[PDB]
Amino acid sequence: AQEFVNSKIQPGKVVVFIKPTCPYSRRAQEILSQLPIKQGLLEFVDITATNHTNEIQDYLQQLTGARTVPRVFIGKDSIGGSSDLVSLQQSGELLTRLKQIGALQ
Ligand SMILES: N[C@@H](CCC(=O)N[C@@H](CS)C(=O)NCC(=O)O)C(=O)O
Repeated sequence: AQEFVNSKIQPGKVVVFIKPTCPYSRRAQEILSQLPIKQGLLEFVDITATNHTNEIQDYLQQLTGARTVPRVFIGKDSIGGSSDLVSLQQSGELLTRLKQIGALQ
């Protein structure tokens, strides 16, 4: 799983890796769902509807370090899992990461 995630994560683009089954990944879908992100800039990547599930997480691991669900990526910069994203949203550092790249409206 190399060109898989690398082809989706790009500067000024938000992408979330989830597993439709664990409520934590859903939390990431629930929050960023309320974020005024540009057009098709925000997405939700179900590493299950593509097979090689372990290959992507195995890649998320080497790409970032943790293989937990979810796995968000503001631009090519990873922010962490779900508990990581929220910590940033309430802190406001999140929208900032979106601002420096212009991922928001
Ligand atoms: N709370 C974690 C995410 C929670 C999570 O994803 N836990 C389980 C699924 S809910 C996990 O990732 N398991 C990885 C596996 O099953 O291999 C974080 O924010 O990093």
